[PDB]
Amino acid sequence: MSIENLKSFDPFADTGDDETATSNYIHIRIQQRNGRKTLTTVQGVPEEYDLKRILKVLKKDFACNGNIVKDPEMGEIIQLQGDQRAKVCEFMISQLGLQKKNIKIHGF
Repeated sequence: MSIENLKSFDPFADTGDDETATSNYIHIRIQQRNGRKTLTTVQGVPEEYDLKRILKVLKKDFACNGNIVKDPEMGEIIQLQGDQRAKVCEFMISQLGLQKKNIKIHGF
Protein backbone atom coordinates (compact mmCIF):
# COMPACT_ATOMS: atom_id res chain seq x y z
CA MET A 1 0.00 0.00 0.00
CA SER A 2 0.95 3.73 -0.54
CA ILE A 3 -0.50 7.31 -1.04
CA GLU A 4 -0.04 10.28 -3.47
CA ASN A 5 1.47 13.68 -2.42
CA LEU A 6 2.59 16.89 -4.26
CA LYS A 7 6.38 16.83 -4.99
CA SER A 8 6.84 20.53 -6.08
CA PHE A 9 5.14 23.45 -7.99
CA ASP A 10 5.98 26.30 -10.45
CA PRO A 11 6.32 30.01 -9.35
CA PHE A 12 5.36 33.26 -11.23
CA ALA A 13 8.37 33.52 -13.64
CA ASP A 14 7.93 34.13 -17.44
CA THR A 15 9.70 35.79 -20.46
CA GLY A 16 9.47 39.50 -21.45
CA ASP A 17 7.55 40.96 -24.46
CA ASP A 18 8.15 44.78 -24.14
CA GLU A 19 9.42 47.15 -26.92
CA THR A 20 10.23 50.93 -27.27
CA ALA A 21 7.40 53.33 -28.24
CA THR A 22 7.65 56.78 -29.96
CA SER A 23 8.45 59.97 -27.96
CA ASN A 24 5.80 62.60 -26.91
CA TYR A 25 5.70 64.50 -23.55
CA ILE A 26 3.35 63.44 -20.68
CA HIS A 27 2.69 65.42 -17.46
CA ILE A 28 1.64 63.76 -14.14
CA ARG A 29 0.56 66.44 -11.60
CA ILE A 30 -0.98 66.46 -8.06
CA GLN A 31 -4.24 68.39 -7.37
CA GLN A 32 -5.57 70.24 -4.30
CA ARG A 33 -9.39 70.83 -4.24
CA ASN A 34 -12.17 72.04 -1.85
CA GLY A 35 -13.47 68.41 -1.37
CA ARG A 36 -10.21 67.69 0.65
CA LYS A 37 -9.13 64.70 -1.57
CA THR A 38 -5.62 64.54 -3.15
CA LEU A 39 -5.81 63.51 -6.86
CA THR A 40 -3.24 62.69 -9.61
CA THR A 41 -4.01 64.35 -13.00
CA VAL A 42 -2.54 62.73 -16.15
CA GLN A 43 -2.08 65.02 -19.18
CA GLY A 44 -0.48 64.87 -22.70
CA VAL A 45 -0.74 61.03 -23.22
CA PRO A 46 -0.80 60.02 -26.98
CA GLU A 47 -4.35 59.69 -28.41
CA GLU A 48 -3.53 56.19 -29.83
CA TYR A 49 -3.78 54.94 -26.18
CA ASP A 50 -7.45 54.62 -25.04
CA LEU A 51 -8.08 56.64 -21.83
CA LYS A 52 -10.70 54.00 -20.77
CA ARG A 53 -7.93 51.30 -21.08
CA ILE A 54 -5.63 53.47 -18.85
CA LEU A 55 -8.52 53.48 -16.27
CA LYS A 56 -8.92 49.66 -16.65
CA VAL A 57 -5.17 48.94 -16.02
CA LEU A 58 -4.86 51.39 -13.07
CA LYS A 59 -8.03 49.92 -11.42
CA LYS A 60 -6.98 46.25 -12.11
CA ASP A 61 -3.19 46.06 -11.42
CA PHE A 62 -2.56 49.12 -9.14
CA ALA A 63 -5.99 48.80 -7.34
CA CYS A 64 -6.63 52.61 -7.71
CA ASN A 65 -9.81 54.48 -8.81
CA GLY A 66 -10.25 57.23 -11.46
CA ASN A 67 -12.20 59.00 -14.24
CA ILE A 68 -11.78 61.10 -17.46
CA VAL A 69 -12.49 64.82 -16.65
CA LYS A 70 -12.23 68.15 -18.56
CA ASP A 71 -10.55 70.86 -16.40
CA PRO A 72 -11.15 74.65 -17.07
CA GLU A 73 -7.33 75.26 -17.23
CA MET A 74 -5.67 71.80 -17.67
CA GLY A 75 -8.14 70.46 -20.34
CA GLU A 76 -9.19 66.82 -20.92
CA ILE A 77 -7.28 64.61 -18.39
CA ILE A 78 -7.47 61.38 -16.34
CA GLN A 79 -7.88 61.89 -12.56
CA LEU A 80 -6.68 59.05 -10.23
CA GLN A 81 -7.33 59.04 -6.43
CA GLY A 82 -4.27 59.84 -4.20
CA ASP A 83 -0.64 60.77 -5.09
CA GLN A 84 0.12 58.13 -7.79
CA ARG A 85 2.77 60.07 -9.78
CA ALA A 86 5.54 57.39 -9.60
CA LYS A 87 2.98 54.56 -10.20
CA VAL A 88 1.47 56.16 -13.37
CA CYS A 89 5.03 57.01 -14.61
CA GLU A 90 5.95 53.30 -14.18
CA PHE A 91 2.72 52.22 -16.06
CA MET A 92 3.58 54.40 -19.12
CA ILE A 93 7.19 53.04 -19.16
CA SER A 94 6.38 49.35 -18.39
CA GLN A 95 3.12 48.66 -20.30
CA LEU A 96 3.12 51.26 -23.15
CA GLY A 97 6.95 51.19 -23.74
CA LEU A 98 7.23 55.03 -23.54
CA GLN A 99 10.81 56.14 -22.69
CA LYS A 100 11.25 57.73 -19.20
CA LYS A 101 12.66 61.07 -20.59
CA ASN A 102 9.12 61.86 -21.95
CA ILE A 103 7.46 61.94 -18.47
CA LYS A 104 7.33 65.10 -16.33
CA ILE A 105 6.33 64.70 -12.63
CA HIS A 106 4.89 67.77 -10.81
CA GLY A 107 4.04 68.36 -7.09
CA PHE A 108 1.47 70.69 -5.39
